[PDB]
Amino acid sequence: VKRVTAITKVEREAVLVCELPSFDVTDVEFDLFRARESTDKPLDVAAAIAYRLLLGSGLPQKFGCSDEVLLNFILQCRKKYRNVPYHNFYHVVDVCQTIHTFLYRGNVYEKLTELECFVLLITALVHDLDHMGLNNSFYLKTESPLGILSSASGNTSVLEVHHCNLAVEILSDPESDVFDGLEGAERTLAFRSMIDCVLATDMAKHGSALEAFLASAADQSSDEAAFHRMTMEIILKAGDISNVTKPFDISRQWAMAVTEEFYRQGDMEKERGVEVLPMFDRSKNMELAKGQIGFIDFVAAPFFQKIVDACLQGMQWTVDRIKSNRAQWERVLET
Ligand SMILES: COc1ccc(C2=NN(C(C)C)C(=O)[C@@H]3CC=CC[C@H]23)cc1-c1ccc(C(=O)N2CC[C@@H](O)C2)cc1
Ligand SMILES: [Mg+2]
Ligand SMILES: [Zn+2]
Repeated sequence: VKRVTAITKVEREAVLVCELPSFDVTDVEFDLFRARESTDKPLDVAAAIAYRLLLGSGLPQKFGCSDEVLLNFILQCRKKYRNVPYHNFYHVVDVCQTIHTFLYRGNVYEKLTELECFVLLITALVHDLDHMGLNNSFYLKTESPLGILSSASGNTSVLEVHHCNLAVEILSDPESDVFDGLEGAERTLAFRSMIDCVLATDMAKHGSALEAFLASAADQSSDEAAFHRMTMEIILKAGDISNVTKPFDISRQWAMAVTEEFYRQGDMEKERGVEVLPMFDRSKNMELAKGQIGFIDFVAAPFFQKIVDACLQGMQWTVDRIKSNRAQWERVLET
């Protein structure tokens, strides 16, 4: 909860010169991999996508966040992502872009206030800060120093509490405080809801978040504040597991990257003497198809179909695309 090094004029100018013609950052078919390949500075192009998405929405303007404070914030986030195969700055820009499509192509903006929409798009960019490509189980199973601190401290969401700490750190500088235009009660809601949503991305809480959302949607008018809170949690979670809702070739590129992080975690566990689950073990697997089908069947397809049928009807395309992708992997297996 303290200062960071100031963003410079030159760093800002390097983002502002990126052009992006022939991309539409609001479209469900937008391809971040093609955007990255189109230029020799893919980190500047990724920052420009986030900047143009947020400014194009009208939300920072509504809530007192200047163009310069928004760009500073995006660049402070970028500096705190690591060179890891999947949980990097590209993943969080992808989640931000995807949530924009759920809100404005899927019409989920009808269920939320404008302030809640602004907090969601901002939260997407902080939600994995300083991720080291290792999950909560790694830290606890191996007695790594952060696992010892979680054990002594109480909380088992090692990663997600860390991400929240760093978000608070970035927002402590007035030059990058995107919530500085909010007054009293609203500023408090913004921080509380950002923290709640990030803490809800721990997949150990996947089942309990889903059930609380479906219960709150069953009678919305009985408790409106609860329904709003849970809708924000469920949309960030949906963005976070959205790789299987994309055009097949895009979906496959994401799957390759996360698979490599799984294997590297297994390698590090084996080296520290722990007996690894076979999903994380290079020596126990071959092609991607069977694992993507398993992820779809046991996690993503029931999640998306349940939230769509419960009240998010405008997001039907996600279920259709998941089914299409699953059929493509199944054809790979059958041949
Ligand atoms: C698109 O693929 C994925 C997306 C998110 C995840 C995640 N799983 N999970 C749990 C469900 C295990 C997370 O906690 C991650 C962190 C936050 C949200 C979701 C993340 C896993 C896969 C996943 C990774 C690898 C395979 C796979 O095919 N493998 C992995 C190794 C071998 O079994 C082949 C399948 C699914
Ligand atoms: Mg995460
Ligand atoms: Zn994530």
